[PDB]
Amino acid sequence: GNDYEDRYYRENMYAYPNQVYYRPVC
Repeated sequence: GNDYEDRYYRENMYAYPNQVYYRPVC
C-alpha cells in the first residue's frame, strides 16, 4: 500500500501538484 502525509502522496504529486501546480507557482 502507501501511507504518506494527508493520506497518500497528495501533498507532493497525485494529479494537481505536478511541481507546485505545474508551470505557475501556487
